[PDB]
Amino acid sequence: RPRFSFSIAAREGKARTGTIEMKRGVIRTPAFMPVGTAATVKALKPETVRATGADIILGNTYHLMLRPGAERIAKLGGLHSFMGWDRPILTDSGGYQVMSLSSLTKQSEEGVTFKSHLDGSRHMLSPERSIEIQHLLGSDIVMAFDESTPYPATPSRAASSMERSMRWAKRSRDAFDSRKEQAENAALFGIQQGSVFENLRQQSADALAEIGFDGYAVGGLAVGEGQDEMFRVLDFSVPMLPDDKPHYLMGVGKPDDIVGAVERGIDMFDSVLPTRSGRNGQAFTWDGPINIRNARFSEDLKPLDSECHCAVCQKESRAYIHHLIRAGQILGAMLMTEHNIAFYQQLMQKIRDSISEGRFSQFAQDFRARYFA
Amino acid sequence: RPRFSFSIAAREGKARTGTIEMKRGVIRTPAFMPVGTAATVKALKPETVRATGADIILGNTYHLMLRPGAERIAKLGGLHSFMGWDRPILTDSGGYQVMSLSSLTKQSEEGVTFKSHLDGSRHMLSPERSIEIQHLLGSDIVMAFDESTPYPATPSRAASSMERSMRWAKRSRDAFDSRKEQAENAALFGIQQGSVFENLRQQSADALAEIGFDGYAVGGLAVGEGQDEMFRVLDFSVPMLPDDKPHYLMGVGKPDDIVGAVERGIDMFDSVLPTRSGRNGQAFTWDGPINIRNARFSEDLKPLDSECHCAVCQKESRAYIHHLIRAGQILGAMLMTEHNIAFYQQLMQKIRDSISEGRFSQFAQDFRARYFA
Ligand SMILES: [Cl-]
Ligand SMILES: [Cl-]
Ligand SMILES: [Cl-]
Ligand SMILES: [Cl-]
Ligand SMILES: [Zn+2]
Ligand SMILES: [Zn+2]
Repeated sequence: RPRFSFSIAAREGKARTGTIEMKRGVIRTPAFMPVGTAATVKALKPETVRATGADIILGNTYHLMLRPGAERIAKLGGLHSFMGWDRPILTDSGGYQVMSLSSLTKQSEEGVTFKSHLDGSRHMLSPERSIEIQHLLGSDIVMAFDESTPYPATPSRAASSMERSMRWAKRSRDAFDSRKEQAENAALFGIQQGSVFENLRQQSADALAEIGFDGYAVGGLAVGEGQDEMFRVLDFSVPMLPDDKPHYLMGVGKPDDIVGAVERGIDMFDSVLPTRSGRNGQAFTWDGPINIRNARFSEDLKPLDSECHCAVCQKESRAYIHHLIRAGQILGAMLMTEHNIAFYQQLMQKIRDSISEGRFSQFAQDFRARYFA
Repeated sequence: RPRFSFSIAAREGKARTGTIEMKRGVIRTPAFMPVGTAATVKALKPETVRATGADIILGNTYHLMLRPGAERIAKLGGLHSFMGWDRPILTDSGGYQVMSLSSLTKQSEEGVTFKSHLDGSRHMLSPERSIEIQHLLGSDIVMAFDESTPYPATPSRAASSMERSMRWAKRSRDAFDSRKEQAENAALFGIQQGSVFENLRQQSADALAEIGFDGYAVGGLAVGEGQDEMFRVLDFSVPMLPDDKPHYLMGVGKPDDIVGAVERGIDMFDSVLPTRSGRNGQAFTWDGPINIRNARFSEDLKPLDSECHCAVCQKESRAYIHHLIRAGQILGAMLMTEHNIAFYQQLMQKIRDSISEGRFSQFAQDFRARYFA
């Protein structure tokens, strides 16, 4: 296989379906990428994650740089060998989780220094160090290091952070290219910033296209703005990105947000929602989410979802899973998580099939009517 | 298959190997029965437990009567259907965990009343109610309800509790026999008591044989007496039991205790040790137990054990499992538990094979030399 080849097989309005071919495997798009390094609640073997239909998983640079450490992972043969997943891995840059999880931070044009939320040890990230860490992990899709823009943001702060992010995108590009092994075997995605401002989104897209990336993420969304606003921003933002490269919506999200984002040209998604939901008792179904802890499920012998093809729905009852989750059993979290991740993959498959067949608009309508009935 | 048929295929000294045929399947003896209802740390699907080699699992009446409740389980089709295990299940009587886990207790000749350690709700167990609950669960091997003897015990208290236990054994026998569906489809085991006193052990064995049971447990051991004393008690106690029925050592235990107990005529074992050990970081190996949390394993790419045939040892490194357990990940507990349960099954298989081949004495010697090297 090639290092990277994105091919669009079919289109419907702004929606696209196709494939990304990489050395470690093919990724079907639109794609959902489950998190493979979720704190505390990692509950599935790699074979199980693959069985749900996932083509690629996401690794968190921030968590991995703290435990077990990036240099250690490299010594042990890289992240694929370490965790036992041989297909593509996308790594985030670490920047977002520094801002959201670390205890103290000092930000500058060079990068950020921070204290671990685990033991208060001191660490550093910069465009160069982030790219280096993602190299040590051996990830297949590397994210450029950017500076987060909180929500809401003033026009001035949105502009400043977008501008810094574009300077950092060039630094990321150069760091990636200067490492032969990484440049020849991995891909690099840039991240569009600009908050809710169309002019800043345009400047960011133009800067990123001038530098040139293998894919383009829409950053700065799913940070509390609400679906209406997120959709409004996607409406103008996605068409600014190169049409012939994948479009990645970071941190999204809920099933309806995914459907609407595909309607607006997005090809790739990640979110902790399905994995985190599991242990907390939330199961996704075609008739909307349910909370399995609710007493109404205590004697319900039906599967979590009536149509779901997953191994959990083939074998396990709502009543048993209700009991396991109530009783604080590890197995309850395992079953909920396997189902939720599988549900998301079945959603993506239905999206892909409907675009290929020219009936995605109808699917989106039918999906919403039932999911929110 | 028959309701119950124990057949001894080979012997070596006091050790025996054979099979128990029951309606739901065959159990190879000597057998280890993993707990299927362990509080909080249940971390394996039934298919995985079966894959380790387990022929039968143990269910805890005390836990199940509190959550989800015995009547509820019966309404949902019985414990096999509820939890998804279609092979034999042995249930304990509930009596031991009442004494060890419940907050307040009132004991009498009729039984025991107690408060749940979960919510202080009031509950009751008696020979009749225990047998009824085990019927509602639908277990295949039902344990008679007895009265626990703490360690150490005075001769008078050991005698009193043994005598009450024998009265309760007759009540258990009669309750079991009076329930047609249970009597025709399940088996009933009696429990020998008498603490460390040979004369009381003899009286207990005689009383149990007069009543007649499908199998005989040696109760009152593994309660803090130490291996030397446990072995001394087994030396005289096991030969008092009917030779042609299975001998079950409740709550044992460590690998060397299991080997020594087989040398003394024991056919069946249960212990939470392998399952509890997992999340706490203890892995059993042929070279003795290790604690995977130890820093020495952080870069160790070898499997937990060099010869273990389990799926964990085929795929996973010590370094990864070390990381998962340190990081508090559910998957770490899953992997440790699968390996430990599989290790125990491989131990039992080696014991069975060695008895069949007349080389169990040699196996026991070789096992100990390596395990304690
Ligand atoms: Cl602001
Ligand atoms: Cl419950
Ligand atoms: Cl006493
Ligand atoms: Cl670690
Ligand atoms: Zn499902
Ligand atoms: Zn193993």
